Amino acid sequence: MTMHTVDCEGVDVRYADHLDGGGSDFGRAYVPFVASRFGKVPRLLEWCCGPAFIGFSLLGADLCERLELCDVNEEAVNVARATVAANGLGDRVSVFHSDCFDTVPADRKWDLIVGNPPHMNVTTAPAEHVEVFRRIKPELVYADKDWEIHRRFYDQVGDRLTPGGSVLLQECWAASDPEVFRPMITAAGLEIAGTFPCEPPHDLFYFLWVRPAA
Ligand SMILES: Nc1ncnc2c1ncn2[C@@H]1O[C@H](CSCC[C@H](N)C(=O)O)[C@@H](O)[C@H]1O
Repeated sequence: MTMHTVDCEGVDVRYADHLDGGGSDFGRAYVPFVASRFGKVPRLLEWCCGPAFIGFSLLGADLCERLELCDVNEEAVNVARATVAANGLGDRVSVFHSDCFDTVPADRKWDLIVGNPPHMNVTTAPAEHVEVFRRIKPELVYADKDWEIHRRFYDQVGDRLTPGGSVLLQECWAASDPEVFRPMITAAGLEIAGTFPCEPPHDLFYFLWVRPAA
């Protein structure tokens, strides 16, 4: 109910706790990594954006010319727009309410697609895991039962990438590893170009660099 702000690379990002997925903490890993391995990209998209701590920080550090944001939760889309307006970022940001890419403008393609998705397949996750989040966080924040959100995403993302565009997801060692996603990446016509464990103090997390296969 109450709106807070947290500075994400100069952007005052508006959020509510129950929409917070950790992007203002371990999502901070994104700026140094993207700045070393990609430099500034013209068109960046943050999937599963929520309040877009990650996106706004990439924008705020001048790692993208345009930043676009999309999430399935309409409350997330609206809090994200609020942040656009309160930071005067209207000319450089677009927010889309969509389940993965189902209702994202059909023309839209990106050079880099980042994202802090629901991290855990609650079907197979350890009991101790699921219970820690069932009592703390809305199910939309953490739960990808049978990895189905991931599967729709990877199946759709091929046609959403500009020539030479890549995907760079931030995942959780506790709930997955690269091999878990390899079959759905290969099926979709993509490949794992790299796995980069995040450095301390976010080494619970790793980046997955995916891109269309040869
Ligand atoms: N099918 C789907 N399509 C788009 N977004 C989805 C989705 N399923 C879940 N999400 C969103 O994905 C986010 C994962 S939690 C991550 C929140 C935010 N990016 C942060 O770093 O804090 C949630 O906001 C959830 O609403």
